[PDB]
Amino acid sequence: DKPVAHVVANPEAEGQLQWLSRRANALLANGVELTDNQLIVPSDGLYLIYSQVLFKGQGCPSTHVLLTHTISRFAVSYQTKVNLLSAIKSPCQRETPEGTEAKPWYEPIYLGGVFQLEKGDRLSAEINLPNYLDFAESGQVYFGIIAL
Repeated sequence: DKPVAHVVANPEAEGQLQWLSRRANALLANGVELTDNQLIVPSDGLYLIYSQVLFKGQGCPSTHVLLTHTISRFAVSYQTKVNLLSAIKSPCQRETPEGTEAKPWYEPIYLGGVFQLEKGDRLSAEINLPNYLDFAESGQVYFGIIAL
């Protein structure tokens, strides 16, 4: 029936965001393809597209870190890549004051919305700092689409 996918990050693929369809509560059906880490839609139509990432770090260093998460559309007809959904997070305000012990921080980001796509359009869900991802628990990093 509906083109659909819900793929999850490979917890073994450290330092990258490699999507898997091949897990206990993942899905990829009805014409959606996972090719070169992108979700490929099988037909023109409206799609709900969504993704979550979770970042974890230890303490706050001198360089101010900004975490980004973006879902982008490579429109096959126009050979162009456009951002559909995006967000930014700052885990730290100032450096961990020296002498004080660094505590782990956690930052989730969720993105989701409805978009008109064309057959063969390629969707990517990417982050700027993949090593910062946390895969320690299932359900924390995912990427999905639903044809409406």
